[PDB]
Amino acid sequence: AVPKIEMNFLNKPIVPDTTKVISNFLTHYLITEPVEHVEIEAKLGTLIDLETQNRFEFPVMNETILNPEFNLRTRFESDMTASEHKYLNEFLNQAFRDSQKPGRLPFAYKHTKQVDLFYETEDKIRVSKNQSDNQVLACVKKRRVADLFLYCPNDAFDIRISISDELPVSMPSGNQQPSLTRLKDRVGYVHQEIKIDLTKTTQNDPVYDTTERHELEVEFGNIADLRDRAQKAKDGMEAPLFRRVQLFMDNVRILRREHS
Amino acid sequence: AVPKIEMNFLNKPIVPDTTKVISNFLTHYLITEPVEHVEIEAKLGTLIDLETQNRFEFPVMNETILNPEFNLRTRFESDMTASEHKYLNEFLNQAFRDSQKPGRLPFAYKHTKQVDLFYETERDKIRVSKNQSDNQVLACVKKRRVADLFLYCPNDAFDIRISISDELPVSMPSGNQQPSLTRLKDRVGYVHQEIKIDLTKTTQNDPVYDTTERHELEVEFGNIADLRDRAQKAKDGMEAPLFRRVQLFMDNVRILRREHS
Repeated sequence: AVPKIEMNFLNKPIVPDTTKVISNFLTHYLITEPVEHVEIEAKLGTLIDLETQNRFEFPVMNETILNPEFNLRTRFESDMTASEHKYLNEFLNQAFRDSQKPGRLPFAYKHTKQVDLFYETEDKIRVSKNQSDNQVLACVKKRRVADLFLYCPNDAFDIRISISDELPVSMPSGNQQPSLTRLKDRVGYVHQEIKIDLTKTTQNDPVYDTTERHELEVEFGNIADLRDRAQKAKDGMEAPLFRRVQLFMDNVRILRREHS
Repeated sequence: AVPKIEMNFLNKPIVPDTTKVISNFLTHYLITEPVEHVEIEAKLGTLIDLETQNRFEFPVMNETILNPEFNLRTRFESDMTASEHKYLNEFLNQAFRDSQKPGRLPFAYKHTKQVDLFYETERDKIRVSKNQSDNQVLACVKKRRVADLFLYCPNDAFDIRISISDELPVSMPSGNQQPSLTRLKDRVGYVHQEIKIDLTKTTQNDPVYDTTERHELEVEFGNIADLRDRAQKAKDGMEAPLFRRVQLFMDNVRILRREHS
């Protein structure tokens, strides 16, 4: 009853620093100082050095989590070229098809075309409706809680891990006009309750030409369960939280590395 | 054949950046421009910023491999404290005893007590290694540093240096020539899955200053030929067997590095 290979001389699952740090990060805003309507999402983009106004440069060789004291010195563009976006789009569709094979855990697909309306308050209230029948999908007030920035010198994309609060508020008055209106094309892939959204947003302006920004983000689709796992981590047993984070971050790594 | 969970949405093994960088680093000195008589060793220690003259500090929150440009403005100290060495020694002994349990892959144990004599050449030194007991010559080599990878570890008490060396075997020095330096070297070696972990005490002397014995812990590849073969496959496309080996290597390095009182 002896194995062929052991993963280490302890024959134990070892967790890298990256996973532990992100795990403690989430646990702080899941259990320690709880966010009532939390939204955890990692976005692909470029990290910008505020001094050079170009992509952040650091003498490192691997995926690196910066200290929060560097957040004040950098900026994060959540944008992406149409070419990069399409390349990721095709890759994901291929992965989607392969997951339909026998023995695989299937991908879920959901394509939405919706309108975002922003209303002033008495910060803004965001209202989401379908472009087709104008039925209200959601009406929230989003608050930025905390951010974790990952510099990725080996890839074409850096990553921002954001924690937010989507406070559900009532529909604004029927006579108030939206401050801003933007169309959004959202291609959502779901695998193991982990969400992968390809978002395409057209922005109109009274002066500038219309621009269309491209985004990709990975999101936890089961907050209640992630909360439960993070609870145990706070208690003592932190294995299921580590695995969930590791799975989350590994999906992120795959997408990030996917560039022409 | 529906499983409960998958490692990722690709259902394929995903290798982190660190393993990939280190693998490429090894491949460059095993296949691309092969160092002859190569010795791959990773030492726990302390990365020193030459400017601050203290331990390197970085606004990062995880294991970080430095660019090469830093190697000329930082230095490394492989010497740790005796209490740290003892703490690691006891930890390895328990891991040793646990690996003998049924179902596990056994540790191997090897404790050597040797003497290192250093002679001059015309520029490095020639190292002659002999046992203390029978005073029999074990090795006679000219060692040359070739390349270094530095891993800053802000969460642990130890940093990591991965060095590549040319350990050229040479002729024994002239019998009537005396050693320039003489030091005793106690070594406790553990071997698991052909990965060598060596605890080392080295007592030394000095004409002027009172000196002490230093303490070191290093991790080394057992079968250097197998590491070459895997690296050859990786260069030819199939990188998986090299990755698993480097992963296993670094994981063992991780465990020891995180072991501190």
